[PDB]
Amino acid sequence: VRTIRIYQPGEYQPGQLLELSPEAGQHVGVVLRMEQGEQLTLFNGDNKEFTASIERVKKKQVFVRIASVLEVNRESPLKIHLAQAISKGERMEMVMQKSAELGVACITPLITERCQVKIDKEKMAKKMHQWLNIIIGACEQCGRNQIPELRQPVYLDQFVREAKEHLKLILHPAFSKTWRDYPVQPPDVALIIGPEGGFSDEEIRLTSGHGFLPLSLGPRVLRTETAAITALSVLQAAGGDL
Amino acid sequence: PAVRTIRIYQPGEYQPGQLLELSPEAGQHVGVVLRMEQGEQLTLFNGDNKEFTASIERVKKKQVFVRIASVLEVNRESPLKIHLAQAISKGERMEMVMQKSAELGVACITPLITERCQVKIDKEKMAKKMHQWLNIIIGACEQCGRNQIPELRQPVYLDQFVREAKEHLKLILHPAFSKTWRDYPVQPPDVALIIGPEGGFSDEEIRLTSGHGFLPLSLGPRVLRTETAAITALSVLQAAGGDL
Repeated sequence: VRTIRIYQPGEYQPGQLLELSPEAGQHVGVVLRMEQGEQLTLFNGDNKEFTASIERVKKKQVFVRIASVLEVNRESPLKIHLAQAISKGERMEMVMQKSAELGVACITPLITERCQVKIDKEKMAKKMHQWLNIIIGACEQCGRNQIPELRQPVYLDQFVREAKEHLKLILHPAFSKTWRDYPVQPPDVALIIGPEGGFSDEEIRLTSGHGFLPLSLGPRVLRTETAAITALSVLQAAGGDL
Repeated sequence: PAVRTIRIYQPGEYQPGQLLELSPEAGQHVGVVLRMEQGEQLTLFNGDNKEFTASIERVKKKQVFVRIASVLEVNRESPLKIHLAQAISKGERMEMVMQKSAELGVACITPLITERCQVKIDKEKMAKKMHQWLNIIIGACEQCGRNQIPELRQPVYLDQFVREAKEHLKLILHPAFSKTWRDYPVQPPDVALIIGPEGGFSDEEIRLTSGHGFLPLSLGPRVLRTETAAITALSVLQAAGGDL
């Protein structure tokens, strides 16, 4: 039967009593209605799985005893840094969930010329929190024991100037280049996915001038969220662990 | 800056200069949902890889009359014909699979009933789901540029599906003795792909699938949601043997 996986950051060790975070204790004690003696698999984000037993439960307050730890790595050797354009109507929540399932290593929300997002500092902080919770849930579900880094949103110019990945790709139709044209292999790859409206000529000159090379994915127009799934699948199959 | 032309599926054969009253469903979509006005352009397509450049000549309530200006043969189908058999699931996961598999160029889709599916659908509810799923596929072809509609097959149980499958390559997403895409001849003409429910397949089902030549495929060490698995598998298969 399926074990219960719970993300719980910290430096706890076998033998210790641990009080779960309010988020973990809400999940375990309130949502799942778990009781004394039941087993959990905690992971702290460092590719470790901790087997733990529930010692005491009071609503969201859950204390557990750490029994043992095992190194368990389900990360791809190809570390993909996805820069995903934020635009109104495009399903960023799906990208966050599925990119985590597909092993993405780092996610940067991206603001480009043709994105339609209206900037609000308070709205963005709430979205960033919701997206991080979605990523965490996806890691609980899919078995990843490291959480992808979710970086603060940046504009395209900052992203391309600062990218240090060894291969740098952008979903774009120029020259009809495919996976056959690239050596996709570890250590890493940066991937820019733009909004439905694409990139301006000036943005294309900027990305090309910083070493981003275009990647097409077939003759059919993919929704922004489908493009993320498809691009990560293709990259992981080509040079990662699919 | 350029706006992409709205695409609308209308069956039939048409000639330049003809006036077409859109079907009531398409007239509702164009006149009411999209609020399009006289003079605006549309690209109709007929499911047989023809695109009809048209303009709105008259909008009378929800009746939309369009003038066909020109016809162009345009095919955006993959040379690898994938037949996806997707196990039925709770919630609205199937609606997502219908939309995205169409975008990924799937040739044929069969809703699959297997032993470990979480759900049961009565016959009248299944008829409604099949109508809704066809409309999602048509909408996805309008969005993605396919001018041919994937075949949506009637739901069947796993034993019927494996008995009838005649595709040259037959794959099932299952971990036991799995191999990756690199170990299979993913190439035209066609491939049958079984995606089961989250709970997997019984030993007897695997005896049935393997006895009919379905070979086990893996897609990495992380457990994918069923809807993610469908779209990941289609992407990998289209890249390996199709037009990605």
